[PDB]
Amino acid sequence: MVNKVLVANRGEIAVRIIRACKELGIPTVAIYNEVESTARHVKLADEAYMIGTDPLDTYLNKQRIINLALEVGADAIHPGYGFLAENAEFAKMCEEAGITFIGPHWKVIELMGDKARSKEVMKKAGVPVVPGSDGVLKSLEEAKALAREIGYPVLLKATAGGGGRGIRICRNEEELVKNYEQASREAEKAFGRGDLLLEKFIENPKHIEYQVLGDKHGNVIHLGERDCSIQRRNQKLVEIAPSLILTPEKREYYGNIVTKAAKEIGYYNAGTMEFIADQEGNLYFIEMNTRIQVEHPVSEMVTGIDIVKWQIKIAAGEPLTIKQEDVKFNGYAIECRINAEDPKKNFAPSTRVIERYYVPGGFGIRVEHAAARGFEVTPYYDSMIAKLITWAPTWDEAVERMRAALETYEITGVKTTIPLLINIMKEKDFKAGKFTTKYLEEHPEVFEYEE
Amino acid sequence: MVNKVLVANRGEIAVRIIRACKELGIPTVAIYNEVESTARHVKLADEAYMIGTDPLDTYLNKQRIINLALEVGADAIHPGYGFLAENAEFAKMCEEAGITFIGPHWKVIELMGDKARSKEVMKKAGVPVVPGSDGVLKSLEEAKALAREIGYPVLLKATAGGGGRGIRICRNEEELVKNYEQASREAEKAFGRGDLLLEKFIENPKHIEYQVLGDKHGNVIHLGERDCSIQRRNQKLVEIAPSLILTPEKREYYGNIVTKAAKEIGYYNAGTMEFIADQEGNLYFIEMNTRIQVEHPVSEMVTGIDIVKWQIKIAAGEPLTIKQEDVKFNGYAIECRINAEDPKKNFAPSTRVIERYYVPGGFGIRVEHAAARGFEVTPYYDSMIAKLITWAPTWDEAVERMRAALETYEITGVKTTIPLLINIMKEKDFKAGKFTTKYLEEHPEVFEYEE
Repeated sequence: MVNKVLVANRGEIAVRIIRACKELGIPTVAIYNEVESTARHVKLADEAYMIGTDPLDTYLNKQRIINLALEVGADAIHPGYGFLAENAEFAKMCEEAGITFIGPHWKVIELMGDKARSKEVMKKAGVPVVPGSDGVLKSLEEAKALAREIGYPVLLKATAGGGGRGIRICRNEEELVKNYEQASREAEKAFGRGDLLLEKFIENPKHIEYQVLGDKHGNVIHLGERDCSIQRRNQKLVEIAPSLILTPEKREYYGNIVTKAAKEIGYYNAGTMEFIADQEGNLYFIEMNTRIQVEHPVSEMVTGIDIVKWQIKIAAGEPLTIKQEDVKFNGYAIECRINAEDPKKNFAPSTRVIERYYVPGGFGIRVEHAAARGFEVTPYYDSMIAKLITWAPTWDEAVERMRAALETYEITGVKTTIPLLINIMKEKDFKAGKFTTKYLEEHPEVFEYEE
Repeated sequence: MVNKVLVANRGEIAVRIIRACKELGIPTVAIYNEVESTARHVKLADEAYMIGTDPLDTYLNKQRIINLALEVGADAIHPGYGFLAENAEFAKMCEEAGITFIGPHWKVIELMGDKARSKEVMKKAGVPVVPGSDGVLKSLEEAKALAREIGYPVLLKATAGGGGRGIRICRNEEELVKNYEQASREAEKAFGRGDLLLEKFIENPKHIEYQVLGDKHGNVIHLGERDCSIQRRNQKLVEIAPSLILTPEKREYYGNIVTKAAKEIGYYNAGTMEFIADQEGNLYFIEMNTRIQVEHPVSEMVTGIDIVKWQIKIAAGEPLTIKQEDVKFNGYAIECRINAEDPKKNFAPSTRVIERYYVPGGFGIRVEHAAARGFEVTPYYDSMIAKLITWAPTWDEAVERMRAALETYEITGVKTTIPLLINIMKEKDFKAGKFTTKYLEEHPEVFEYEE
């Protein structure tokens, strides 16, 4: 039941959610801290309340938020991403209070919140995971036999005792033997067990993730994958959809594995299953975000499906009227994160105020933001200013569209990632579609720019 | 031959053209008057020159512009719309100077510039026009016979002598007889001929227009129609694509008539054939704009074809690699003109400066603009601030998307058409898809708003 939606978030995502609601004709309620009394979502909402005793408490106080919703007759809550989005407890409290939490079941959020345990659940559901030892290694002979079937290179690491805890890469059996002896040697001197584990080494991995969407009636579909390999400090900077490594047959092969596993755990509403891909295009499950994804727009661009609006319809009890066969993938979409940070000083945040601000627009261009002149980047929340997304029929056209949009995006008063992004779009390998999670490290040249 | 493009325009269209060029990797050259030294296109162009002795002379001085292009090695000129866009002379001068005019042949621009004569050319090409008398009426008997075959109501009007020149509506033969006698009576008293003409009366007409696009190799296709009935002072305010009155079969029927006629006159590059439609959906040709259309974006949204980029590729001599059968129409797109004007005081322009300015964005939202804080509306050019376009699978969803976007579009410092637009989106008939060129006159209620 959804008649009034309280957005338990802020920034660009709060705006995204509010727009979906306005389109559905659903009144909205915004919350905020005094430090953002002039924020965009506050102005766009039908109702808006300043709550909290500190910037973070505003969005993390479970009971106050539930009480407010109840106070103003808001029978549904959209957590967006981050904050209380994947808080199984909050989701449970909402249910008990009669409020519709716009997301998966709290039990599912709980299950998936346990990364090691969820990996076991997914594995048993038929989802591929990185192969390795079934617990501690029994001996060197077992390690040598295990390595042969999973294939080199492999990783050896001690998980107990006072011996060295650094991971050891073994590229052939000789290295394995030497690393195993050195490791057990260090454990003995510390009078204990090393509890050595072995795992397949997925080198120069790509971050490939699948978008999941299901209604509360058993229909669960996937909206293809996204390649979010280009990060820094594990912080995403550029994302694309679909990926360039999966063929249509493999896209569906992993896609069906994804939806089969999702159905098995009773998952509904929006979700993302994150994998790591090797040079050959093989995927291995890592974890699942049980919430809307920051980079969801690229998938929307190539499938033409409004994910956030569907989140609300599904939470309302509506049936997902899209069959897997109806999910098509047209062209490519790229998303660049426009953050107030200095990539040269290792992305330190520019907590200042935006002066000049011009947003690019045109054919194939989409902008997700809450900024304008006066926009301020406080030290309390993320440094995101906007999310620029471009769509085109082919990879190279999408790259050129993005660069052209970035080159016309004026922002002053703060340093941003725009110069960096522009260089990436011009970089030889990225243009050729060649990149892994270590792309930036491998291209220090993209950080060289007038400034 | 196109290696460097000089944009002989300004405002939002100059930005649109520059973006297309940047995407193609073509350097650009901008021109401007001192009064707009901080305009957007000036900043976005690779080269920019302040020229002219007055605001209009900047864009209308044919020889100075040709000379500059030659001076900086610009072998192509894009006129955008308005100004020198449909100046057959300028187009001719460009050719003679060895510059590629991005538009149809100058002879074609000349031909079509003669509205009465072009209507005769199109008629002979098989294009339907409003039926009427073949010159002056010979007698009352001929008028009565002519009216029966073209169908009532009809229009009678004197075109010579010192008699009354007002048009006379005749809804049946009796009215025709009485109007004919009164008209000839007035002519006799003035000692001369009335040169009475009769024409079919297309009452409560819709403005339906077809988008044309052809290469210099004989392939000419149409990109469907647009309904631009919602105007004021004949000034467009809201445009949609495709229209709601034509069925797919009629869409193609008129479409093929359009492309057949276009090919017959040797038309290439972008063009628009404007018609008026009656209550039954029958079209009658009025005139043709031999240039890019202001409202071209809605057609781009529903066909997925980049018209401006194609203008450049075609001018370069490239073949239009799109067959008519490949032209599909998906969903609906609406475009609202955000102008600095007061609709309550009969759209008087607000020649001031924009203070707060927030551009909406999201799924299905496109913005064409050159504005930002500081943007100024001088009294020399149009009052357009931006063009907001929304796309959705169905008519009602597109309407709601537009209203939601408009409600989130903040602009202060000047009065705009936003409040007016919002009311139209909420209006019962517009929502139902019922509207003609006299929509505003028939709905004074949309002008009632807080202010």
